[PDB]
Amino acid sequence: IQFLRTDDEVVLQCTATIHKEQQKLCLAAEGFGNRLCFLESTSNSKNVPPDLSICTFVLEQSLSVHRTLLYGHAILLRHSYSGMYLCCLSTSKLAFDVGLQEDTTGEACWWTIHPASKQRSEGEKVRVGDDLILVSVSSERYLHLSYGNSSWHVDAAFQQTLWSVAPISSGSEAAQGYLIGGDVLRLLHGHMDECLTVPSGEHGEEQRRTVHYEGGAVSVHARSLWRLETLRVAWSGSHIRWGQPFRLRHVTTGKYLSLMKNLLLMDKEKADVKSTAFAFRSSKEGMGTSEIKYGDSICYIQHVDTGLWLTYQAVDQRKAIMHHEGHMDDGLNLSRSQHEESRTARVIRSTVFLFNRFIRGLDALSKIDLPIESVSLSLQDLIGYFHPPDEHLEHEDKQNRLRALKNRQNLFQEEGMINLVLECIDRLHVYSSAAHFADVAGREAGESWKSILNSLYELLAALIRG
Ligand SMILES: [Cl-]
Repeated sequence: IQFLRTDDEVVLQCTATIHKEQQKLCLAAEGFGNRLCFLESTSNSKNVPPDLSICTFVLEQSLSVHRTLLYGHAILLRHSYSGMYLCCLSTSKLAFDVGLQEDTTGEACWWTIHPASKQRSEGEKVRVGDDLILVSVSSERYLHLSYGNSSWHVDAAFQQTLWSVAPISSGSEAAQGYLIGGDVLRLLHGHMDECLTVPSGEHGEEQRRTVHYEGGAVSVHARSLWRLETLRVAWSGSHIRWGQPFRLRHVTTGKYLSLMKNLLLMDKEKADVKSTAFAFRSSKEGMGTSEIKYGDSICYIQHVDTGLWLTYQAVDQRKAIMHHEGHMDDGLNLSRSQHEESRTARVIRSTVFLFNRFIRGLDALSKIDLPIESVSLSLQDLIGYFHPPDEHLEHEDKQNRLRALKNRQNLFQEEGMINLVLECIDRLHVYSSAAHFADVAGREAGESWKSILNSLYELLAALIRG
């Protein structure tokens, strides 16, 4: 019998009917270059890793119209992946869109939580696994599941939907300094000043699939970051314990470490459990108990189905391999990502995915998925992400912004983002004018041609300034 408290992380699931069968869908959002919520499916986890990291929300506040949630309370839900708040938007006949926004002033980001049956009443504690009803303070509409364009989406409507709150992590009970599921980290041979990583971004996607240990500067770059993802939905943000199975997702490429018997990163669609499940071991011989400490624990990675140890091949850069014995100095030292670099790494991966789409759509025009709107909003968010701190800020706020900015520029540059922006610009410069682009790509494309180009130049300037 457990209760929800503020600083708890949850996923919000509703039941939908797909292929004539009941399935649980998680509320999700991305937030980078798109604000609208969508639904993420949790099925076939034995063959395809669910993507919990976009579904995960933190119960930031809970107030009467760490504190225990009560029925009738208004709550503020921070999306973990982006840092923005779930809200009832003022766009969409009588439904509003639901999505993320930065600003929590006003009522739009607040939701009152209500019993699904007479089994609960106003002012009682909300239990883990009670079905909730959520109502928008600003619009009086329910957070709602709707069926539209042969597809399920989330809106705010005057029809109810029941949401289950699955507990993920309970921030009030995370031991600080310990490995928790969903964490973004680096895996180091401390004595060697080396970390687990993949080839740099001057290599093509295929080459980027191979895994090795590398010393020097890469230990502060995006491509050494991995997210540890447990096999569970409920309590997927618990303390990680020795021998507990997980997957390791490479943040920069979005791919999953897998055993073929070579090591190779795989698309989520090929990332089955026998081939991708690993565990930490302390030797080679609810939240639950905290057991693996950042910095201090020496960790050995084992492939679960084979029992083989993740190790290195001595140079006769050390390739990463699996072997039944490995090396006496295999032991991995774990280091937790800062929130800044982790977010920048993710932002880079969405940008590269979206801009590659845009480039392919441009190439297909000259020989369609051409996401003009998302590219427009991506670029405005990226320009905001590189905004110089306003001269009116306090000293410490300014210094802090400037340090973050240098880190953001460095991570972007090292992933090749300057060349990517330059390729977008070259593809757009093939057109003589906005009207010429419109003739080929449509009126809406033509009316964003100049604005997209100006934002790409502005972004480029931000990527190299002092
Ligand atoms: Cl990720």
